[PDB]
This record gives sequence, C-alpha cells and structure tokens, in this order.
Amino acid sequence: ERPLPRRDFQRQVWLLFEYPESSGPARGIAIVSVLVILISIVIFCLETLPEFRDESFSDPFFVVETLCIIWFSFELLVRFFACPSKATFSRNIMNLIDIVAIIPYFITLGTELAERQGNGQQAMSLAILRVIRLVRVFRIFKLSRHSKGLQILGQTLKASMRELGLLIFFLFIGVILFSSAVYFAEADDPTSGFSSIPDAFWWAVVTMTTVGYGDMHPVTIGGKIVGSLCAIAGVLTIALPVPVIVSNFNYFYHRE
Amino acid sequence: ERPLPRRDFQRQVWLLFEYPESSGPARGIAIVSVLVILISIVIFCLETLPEFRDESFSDPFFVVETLCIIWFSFELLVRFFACPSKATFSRNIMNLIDIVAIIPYFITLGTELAERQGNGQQAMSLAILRVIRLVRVFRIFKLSRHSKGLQILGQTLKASMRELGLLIFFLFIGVILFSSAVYFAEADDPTSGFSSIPDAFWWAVVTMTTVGYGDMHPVTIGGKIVGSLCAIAGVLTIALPVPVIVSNFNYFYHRE
Amino acid sequence: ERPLPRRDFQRQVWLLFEYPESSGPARGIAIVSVLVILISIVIFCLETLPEFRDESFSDPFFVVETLCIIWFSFELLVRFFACPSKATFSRNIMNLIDIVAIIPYFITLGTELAERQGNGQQAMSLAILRVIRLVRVFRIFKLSRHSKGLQILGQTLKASMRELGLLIFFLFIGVILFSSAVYFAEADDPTSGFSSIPDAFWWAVVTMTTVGYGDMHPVTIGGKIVGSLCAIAGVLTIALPVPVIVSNFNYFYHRE
Amino acid sequence: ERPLPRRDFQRQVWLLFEYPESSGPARGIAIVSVLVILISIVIFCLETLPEFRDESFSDPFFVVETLCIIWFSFELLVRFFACPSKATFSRNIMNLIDIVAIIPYFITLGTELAERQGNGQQAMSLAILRVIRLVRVFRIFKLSRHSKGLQILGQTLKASMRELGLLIFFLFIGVILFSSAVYFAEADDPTSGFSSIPDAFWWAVVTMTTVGYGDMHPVTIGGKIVGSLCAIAGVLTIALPVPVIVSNFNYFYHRE
Ligand SMILES: [K+]
Ligand SMILES: [K+]
Ligand SMILES: [K+]
Repeated sequence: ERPLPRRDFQRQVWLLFEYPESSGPARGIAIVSVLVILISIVIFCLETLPEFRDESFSDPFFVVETLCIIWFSFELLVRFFACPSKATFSRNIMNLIDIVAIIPYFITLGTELAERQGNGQQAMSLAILRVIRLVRVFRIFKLSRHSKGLQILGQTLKASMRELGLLIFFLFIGVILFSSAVYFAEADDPTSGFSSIPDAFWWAVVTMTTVGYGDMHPVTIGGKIVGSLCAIAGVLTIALPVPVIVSNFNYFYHRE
Repeated sequence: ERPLPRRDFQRQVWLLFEYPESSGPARGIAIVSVLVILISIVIFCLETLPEFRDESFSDPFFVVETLCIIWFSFELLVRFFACPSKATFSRNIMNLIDIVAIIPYFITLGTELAERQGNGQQAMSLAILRVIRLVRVFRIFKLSRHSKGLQILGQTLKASMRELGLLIFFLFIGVILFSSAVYFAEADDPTSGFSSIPDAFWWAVVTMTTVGYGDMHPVTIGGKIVGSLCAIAGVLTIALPVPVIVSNFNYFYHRE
Repeated sequence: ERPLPRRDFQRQVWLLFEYPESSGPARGIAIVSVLVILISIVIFCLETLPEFRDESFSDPFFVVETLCIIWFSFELLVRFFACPSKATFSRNIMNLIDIVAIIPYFITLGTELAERQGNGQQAMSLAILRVIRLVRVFRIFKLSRHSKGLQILGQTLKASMRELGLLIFFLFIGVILFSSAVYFAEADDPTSGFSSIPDAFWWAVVTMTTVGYGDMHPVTIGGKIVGSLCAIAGVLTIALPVPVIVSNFNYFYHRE
Repeated sequence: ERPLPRRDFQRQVWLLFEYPESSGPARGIAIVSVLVILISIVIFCLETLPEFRDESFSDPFFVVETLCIIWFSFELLVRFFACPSKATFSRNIMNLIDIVAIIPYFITLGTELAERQGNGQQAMSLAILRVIRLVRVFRIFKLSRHSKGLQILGQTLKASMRELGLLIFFLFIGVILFSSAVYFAEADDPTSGFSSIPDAFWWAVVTMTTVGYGDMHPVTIGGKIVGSLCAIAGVLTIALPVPVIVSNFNYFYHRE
C-alpha cells in the first residue's frame, strides 16, 4: 500500500483528490478533470484552421486556454499540498506529465510580456517558437490517470524495449540493402524518380510495411525484380517480434 | 427449452413457423423467406442506377417492393399470432429487426398520400427523406434467422465490447498525436496538402491501418520522418486486441 | 496399399511410371516430365507478347506445342495401359487434370481443319474461342504429381470448405453495408466518383482488404467518416477464420 | 569450447581480439570496429548524391575509404595471425564476410592503375563496373560480430529453408494463374494497361501482397471480378508458412 496522512483536513483532502472510488465528490472531481482535458484538446486542435488563421485580449481562443491552465495548476498544487513523502512525488511520472503540460503556457506568455514591451526581438526564432507550439500537445497523456488501458500500454512498452530495438534494427538493415539495390538497378534509365540512394529510403519504408503510397515506383525490369523482393521481405522482418509484444500485453491486461 | 402451445391449431402453426427441421412444409416456408429477402435486397441495390434515375403506379420498381412488404408483414403477424409469452416476444431481437425493416415503407407511403393531396410541403427536408432511404437497408440482418454464422458473430461482438473500446481508444490517441506532428513539420513549406490539423486526420487513419490511398502524402524530410513512424505504430496499436476477439469467435464457433 | 499387377512386363512398366523412388530410369522419367511441363508453361505465357502478336505450318510457336501434347498423351496412354482397377482410375483426380490439359489442343486443331476447308464460319464466336484459350492454362496443376506442397494444399482446402464459405459471407455483407452508406453520404456532392451503389463495391473490397488502389476515394466529410470504419472493419471480418485454415495446414504438413 | 593457444604473446593477443568480455582494451577494440563500420557505411551511402555526382588524389571521399580498408585489413590479418586451427578458419563464415568486404577496393584500385597507364580500355564494361560497385555494400553484415540479433536471424533463416521454398512456390503459382485470368478478361477493351501476360505479373505480385501501388488496375467488370479474388487469395497463400518461421525465431531467441 501507501502511507496515509492520518490527520484532520489533509488526510480527508488527499483521499478526495487521489481515490475516485471514495464518495460522490470524488467522482465529481474526476469527471470535472476529464471534461477540462477534453475541452483543452479540442481548443488546441481547433485554433489551427485556415479560417481563423488570418495573417492578445478578448479573442475567444485566448480565454479558454487561461481557464484550463488555471484549473490544471490548481489541481496540481492541491494534490501536492497534502502528499506524505516528497521522494515518491519526485519519482512519480504523472506529475511530470502535469508540469510539462503546464510549462509552455507560462513560457509563451512570459516571453511576450517582458521582451515586446521593453526590447526589439526577432520573436526568438521561427524554429524556436514553432518548436514550443508542438510541445503543447502532451495534454493527452493526462488521461493516463483515468483509464487502465493507457497504463497497461505503458507497462507493456516498458517491458518490451529490447524487441522494439530489434524491430527497428531489422528495418534499418533491410531499408539500406534494398534502397541500394534498386538505385543501382535504375541508374542507366533517364526517366526514373530515384536520384540518389538517400532518395530511395522513402520507397523502401513505404513498401516493406505494405503502405505503398504510389509515387516512386520502379519502371525498369531490374527495378521490378527488386521491388518484388522488398515487398516479400517486409512482412518477414516486420512480423518477427510482434508475438512477444502481444503476449506481454495480453498477460498484463488479463492479469486482473 | 421453451414452452409449447400444446393446443390444436396454434401449436401446429407455431411449430411450422418456428422450427425448420420439422417437416417438408417447414423447409418450404424457410426457403420462401430466404428467396424473398434476397429479391428485396436486389431491388433495393438496383433501383439506384444512373439509367433509371432520370430526373407512383405501374413502374416495375414500385410493385415488387409492395409484394415483399406484404409477405414480411404476413409472416410477422402470423408468427406473433401464436406466441406463448408476450414478455419473451418483447425481449427478443429478431422481431425488432423485422419491425424496423417494415417501418420505412409505411412512412414513405403514408407521408406522400396525406400531405401532397391536401397540403403544400418542401418534401419534409432534403436530409430527412434522404436519411430514411438509408434505413431501408436493414433487411440484410433478417438472414440471422437462417445462418449460424451471423448469430455466432453477434454473440462474439456482444462478448468483446471492452476490447473494441480499447482498439478505438488507441487509434484515436495515435491519430491525434501523428496528425499534430506532421502538420507542424510541414507548416513552412508552401506546397503542402495539409492545411490544418483536422485535415491530417484522414492521412493518419489511412496510414496507420495500411491502406494508403495515395493523396496527401508528406514531401518535406521532416514529414517523411513522421510518416514512417505512423506506418510502424499503426501495426502495433491495431494488432493488440485482435487475439482476444479471435479467441472468442473460435470458442463460440467450435463449441458445437 | 494398392494392388500390384504381379506380372511380367505390365507390372515392371507400372512400377516404372508410378513410383519415382524405384530406380535410375524412374528418376529420369520424372525429370523429363517436369522439364516438359515447364517448357509448355513458358510457351503458353510467351506467345502472348505485343511483338509476335502481329495482326499454320512452320512457326516456332506452333511446333513446340505439338511436341508437348505428344509427350503428355503418350505418358497418359502408357500409364493407363497397365492399371489394375478401372474404378480407381475413374475416381482419381490427377488423370482428370491430364485429360483436361490435353483436350483444348485437340479442339482447336480439330475445329480449324474441318470447318475452314469446307465451310464459311464466323470463327465460332469471339467469346467462345477466347474462352478456350484460357482453359489451356490448367497445365500448372500437373505439378501436383511432383511436389508434396501442392497436395498438402489440396487436402487443406478440401478440409476447410466451411470456413471459406464463412469468410466470403462476411465479406459480402460488409461490402453491401458500407457501399450503401458511402453512396448515400455523397449523393449531394457533384464531384464524386460514386455514381451508383454497384459502383462502390470495388471501393469497398479494395478498402476492406487493405489494398487501397487509390482511385475512388471519399471527399466529403460524411464520406471520410465511413471510409474509416470500412478500413477498421475489414481487418475484423478478414481475420476471423484464418486460424482454422492455418491450423489445418500445419497439422497436415507436420503430420509426417 | 574451443582450444586456446596457451602461449606467451599469441594467446594474449587472440584473447584480446576474440572475446570482448575480457578487459578494458577488448571493449575499446570492439567499439573501434563498430565506429569504423558505421563510418564506412555512411561514406558508401553518401557519395552517391546528385550534388557531388558532377559528370584520384585529394578528394574527401577518396581518402576515408582507404583508411577504412586499412583498418579492416589490419584487423583480419591480426585475427588470422594467432588462430589455432586452419580448418576452422576456412570453415567459418565471418571471415568470408570480411574478405568479401575487402576484395572490391583492391579490384577497383588495381584495375585502374595497370590498364589506364599502359593500355586503351572501354572501362571493362558499363555493366561490369556497375556490378562491382553494388557488391561493395556487404559491409553491413560485419555487424554480425557485435549483435546477437543478426546471428539469431541467421540461424532462423538457415533452419527454415523449406518453408521459404513453399512460400515462393505458392506465390509463383498464384501469380501465373491470376495474371492469365486478368489478361484474358481485358483483351477486347482498347484502353487497358495490360499488353501481355508477362506484363500482368507486376500487378499480381503487388496485389497479392497488399501493397497496391496504384498503376495498372482493372477497368472492365470482368477485370474487377478477378482483381477481387487476387486480393483475397494473396492473404491465404502468404499467411501459411509464417507461423513456422515465427516459432523458430522465438525458440532460438528465448532459448537463452
Ligand atoms: K496493406
Ligand atoms: K496504395
Ligand atoms: K496498401
């Protein structure tokens, strides 16, 4: 188990914010957290449309974000307020997700107020600002608190690291081998889409995995001879470590 | 078992219309029902061609439908006429399929006679009438009475609801994650098909499941780096709960 | 076992033409049959090129066929010459393959000599003559005499007829359902490739099985909503009876 | 086990160059070999770009190759210098990979110096020189010394030769059968991409394996009827001997 605060207000509060099975208020708090997470995801994925892109203070999009960040920060602060051991809090993982999901809103807001008002700046960089906007998407994983499915998935992926390594390794070797073969089989032809070996990598990964987008396909006979072998060998290299991961997931899931 | 009427005419009739193993007439009735269902499906799927679309009373298409509806209604009425318990009849499922397959023909016919003759109407709506035409397709499931395969499938799908939930959940998370990544990796380029994050959802679902229609594919290098990972992760998220459903079906089917 | 002729010449001959494990000559005869089969297949698949198509007596293509038919007929006649029981010969299957592979050459040749010389004819029909040319391809299955793999495959396919029926049935139901849904979701749009429900069948089969050729894909949002579900449900309906057939093949193959 | 030299310098040297678990220097040597292999692969795959292609002595690309070949030759020579039995050295496989990876650099260099200086030559041939450049790619397999994954893969592929034969055989039969059917179903149409049976082979292999590049697809109804059956039968013929190979790999990998 875990220690309990065994006190007057703090123990009651921590049982409220930690165990959704306790009472009516615990279920209410949990549903509130789920609703706010969903709202924030929709806001993030919606503000990127062509229509509102155009070319702050009262915009509809800029409000909702502040409300969601307020609620996340309040929840994190209260949850940390009554926590028995600090070492466990540091060693956890959900708290890392929460703090990472709260950081970017402070950085963006913080950066604009100080610099624009009292300095001349590029932005920072086109790349730097763009990079942050992307990190803002980790709010999905806050649903790990409310579903056993994601936690089972996390444990399965942690247990099976080595097989992931093997799968990527076999894919890499196959990609290099077949890219080289099909580039050299089509150098003499003028009308070929393969300009260099680093350009056939995309074709090799899209053919081994059986997606086959349809651009860059062989035309010479020597090209087709190799494009068949790539298709055949993709299945063989892909399907080797799948049973291990499926077995791990099934055991972790049906365990209880 | 089930109670039997244990009477003079009604018991004989219900044994005729319920158990196709009894006699010659039972087999004849069953084959008649199968023929009529097939005819009705062909009529529904055939009257939609470009040729007879053009821009009622004696049309070839409008007759056959009335005959099929007559036979379905007669069969349902007779089957319900001699039924021991009403609660079982309400709690069943095949009867729901039958009544749902009979409703739309009455609504369409019923609506035209009263309104056109004595009122001015839009139709109802373009959408409303169009919506009903689609519901007319549930006549296929009336074959659940005549094949063990469909009933095995129904039981398997009922038992494995949770794994279906998990599969859709993992797909949804993967879709959002990779759509966001590949939209942000291709914002700077002018010649890109991805205008907004809600526009990359189609690409993500068509790549994770390995269909790969071939429109909307990445062009920048940063786009290709992510389009490879989507292809790899689609297999992993798809192939997790398949063994459970296959095991359920195999057990339900080979049970007897 | 099987009866043996137990005689002077006929028993020796039948042991020569039936059991390739006996002696050196048996192995020589077997290799000769394999070489002739391969030659005939190459001739059939080669005479169809654009170059020799253009718009008989001494053509290179017309000779080789007569030689191969001569050898096949000689082998069949000798094999039947010393056969203990006639009922077994009729009830076999390899002999059916041999006679079916020998028939078309006689029909084509036979038809030209009598009719052209003494009558005026269309050909017979464009379709009739074309149909026969296709039947000429059953010469491949004569390799069932020389590989255990094909015979294992034949036994597996014979044992698992019912699961094949179920697979086709589920595919048919899924095809009709999703074709109807995606035709009705795209009637209002002008620029759609789906003209009628019988036209969406091709899209449904190419999407459920995850080939995805790339013509005929949805454009409206309502179309995409259904095109995702088709992709998901294809895997589910395809992957149900595969384990049974794989188990049958594995048992029949590893049995000995 | 294996014999040990049991001597003063040679035994110490062979333990250094053979067992990376011994000491610090053994780990250093192993990491050096890995770094050099990776460098050489990058050089080979990088010198083929459009930019440095243009239309030796001090080029950046021509140096690095000489350094890598020097190190490979030194390592091979030292490893062979202290080897107990010659028969084992000949019967090994890693040494074959090393000598094959060292040969091409000598041939290319050797050929240019003698012939250009004292003779007039074509090159040798466009094909001959091109063929060698391709063989230069076997440097990847030198990583078999430093990963258990590749060695497990080698043992699995050696054990399962027969199932590979069966898979290719079933694919070949299916390809011929469906190519013939879909060529004859589309001869009458003018606007068809299938000019001859040898031209439909590419379509058959790309459809059976479910890649589906998207050129060459059927247009007539008779063509679509067969293009569906090809898609269905590809899964059946592909998925038969996969369980055997997966079982072999799993046993060899989880053995220890
Ligand atoms: K696929
Ligand atoms: K495709
Ligand atoms: K595909």
